[PDB]
Amino acid sequence: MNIFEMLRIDEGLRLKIYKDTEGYYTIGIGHLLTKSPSLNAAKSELDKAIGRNCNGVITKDEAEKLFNQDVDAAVRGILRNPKLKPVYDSLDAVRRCALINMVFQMGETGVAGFTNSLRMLQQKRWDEAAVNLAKSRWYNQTPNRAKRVITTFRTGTWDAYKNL
Repeated sequence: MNIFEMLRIDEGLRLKIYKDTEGYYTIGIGHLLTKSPSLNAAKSELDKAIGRNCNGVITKDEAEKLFNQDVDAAVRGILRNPKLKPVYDSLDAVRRCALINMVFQMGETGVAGFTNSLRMLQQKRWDEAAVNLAKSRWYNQTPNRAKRVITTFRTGTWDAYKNL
């Protein structure tokens, strides 16, 4: 299993504009288009992103290209972030995937706000960090996905996804 397969399980694939769990306009593999309420603002961002008139719809290929960009940007974002980089560098390969997943869902800024949990991961206190991570709006709002990520940090294995 790898970061791409992981995220593909968590976000799904939709070729028509849709609303995400938070009500925002998204497309493809969890690609946020805008937090704006206008479907029109969404269709415009979409065409801007693809470089064609899409009329709210995209192909598989297009969805996958956006996905490649997004994963790349998530990684680069962690690497440039002074709060995130040290954590990432201290992690093994599987747990690295768990941090990337959080950044992709919630943005650099959002994850960087998990100060205490970040500290526990850095210290390799797996059980403690898992319990701390769960005390968040993130966990309460998307519990099944949060649990999968949390178990990934807890165990350092892909068990939570070997099901799926």
